Amino acid sequence: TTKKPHVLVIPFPQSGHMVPHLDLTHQILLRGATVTVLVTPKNSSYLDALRSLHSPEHFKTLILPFPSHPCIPSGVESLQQLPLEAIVHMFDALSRLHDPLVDFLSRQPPSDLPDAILGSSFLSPWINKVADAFSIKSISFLPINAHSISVMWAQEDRSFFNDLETATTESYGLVINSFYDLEPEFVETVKTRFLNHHRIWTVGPLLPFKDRGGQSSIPPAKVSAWLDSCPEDNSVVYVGFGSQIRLTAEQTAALAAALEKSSVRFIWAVRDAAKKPAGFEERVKEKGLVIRGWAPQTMILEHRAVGSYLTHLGWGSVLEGMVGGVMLLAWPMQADHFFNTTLIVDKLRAAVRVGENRDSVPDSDKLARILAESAREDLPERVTLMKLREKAMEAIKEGGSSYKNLDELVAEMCL
Ligand SMILES: C[C@@H]1O[C@H](OP(=O)(O)OP(=O)(O)OC[C@H]2O[C@@H](n3ccc(=O)[nH]c3=O)[C@H](O)[C@@H]2O)[C@H](O)[C@H](O)[C@H]1O
Repeated sequence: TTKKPHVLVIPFPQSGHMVPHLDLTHQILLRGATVTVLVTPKNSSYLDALRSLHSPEHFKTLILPFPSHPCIPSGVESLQQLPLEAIVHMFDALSRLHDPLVDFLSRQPPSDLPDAILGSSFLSPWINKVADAFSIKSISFLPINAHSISVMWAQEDRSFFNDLETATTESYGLVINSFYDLEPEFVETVKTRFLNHHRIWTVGPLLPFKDRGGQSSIPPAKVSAWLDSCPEDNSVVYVGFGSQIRLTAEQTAALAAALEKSSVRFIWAVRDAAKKPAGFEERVKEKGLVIRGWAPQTMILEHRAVGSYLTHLGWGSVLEGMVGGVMLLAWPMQADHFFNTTLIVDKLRAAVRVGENRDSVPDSDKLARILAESAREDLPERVTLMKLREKAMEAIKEGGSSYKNLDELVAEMCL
């Protein structure tokens, strides 16, 4: 027969990581693999959708209690509810899942041991140590692209990413969610300088099965019949900074001001904070919608009359926006956002920058016009992205770099 692997998938508890890592899980599942996903109890919900699409004989779940940590609020097991800077304790806590794992693996029949660990590069320090102790390959996953990795791995003071970055190099291979064509210069730069076994797979855009992680807040059918009933096929601008960002009130008043002034129709996705409003306008400006909480981002970005997306330029959002066929309006604020701006905005001329810093407040008047003119397909920033979508969308069709790379990956997992 054509032997397929048993993969022990270990995502990182955070939307940017968890969401594509399951998309990557479903992709290797489809190549006839067998997966065991390891999550803490509050994170078992994100596997439901994935479970309804595979046999209990091909898809397995290991659940371990979240190791408690003094700096993390009780009952929180996912970083998206926390300040991105809190990630430093999330690393610490999760690293104590090392011992429960070894007991599970040691008491597992010699047969059923996984062929490979497809874990988060953020957990690679201890996942590698577990991987070595059973002679299992530790392939690393990252939601960011080869460009960001090169800038980041090469830092002198890394700082607290050091151990995970250098442990990622000591891995078997690396899987990242972009494509070769997008950044060939850097895929090679990572493959030779920063991968001691010189194996990297580009498998993106990882687009989703069947929704995504996890449940929106205004019901998506109320959303979809807001869209079908707005007039022109490319004239709604969706505003959302993903899951990790929440903006200060001064900027909200400025961002809301541009929207009132811009005369364009829009959806705005505001989020929550945890540690343990604009003023009046929700019904002053129809249309129109203000989804608080968590929103149907991909249903919105692929809807017909959504032509512009104002974002932090997170990498998942870059790929969601690109697939969606929508102009990117970039406002970097932290994390890989600037490296994304250097590549997409500066280098490839595929997004218009509309904000500068984590602290910026924009000219209410300037932002309103960039917002009005942003949806029209003429702009050389939109078409350069519509070209890239052409390259991305066919790099994931059969014979594409990413279709092949996933094949070659599932295979090499068995060796
Ligand atoms: C580069 C990565 O950026 C990250 O932040 P974030 O979660 O925004 O990542 P995205 O790439 O935007 O993707 C996150 C995913 O949340 C989705 N979403 C969000 C809000 C909502 O209301 N509805 C949704 O569907 C969105 O569609 C996306 O799936 C992290 O700093 C990470 O460390 C970094 O490497």
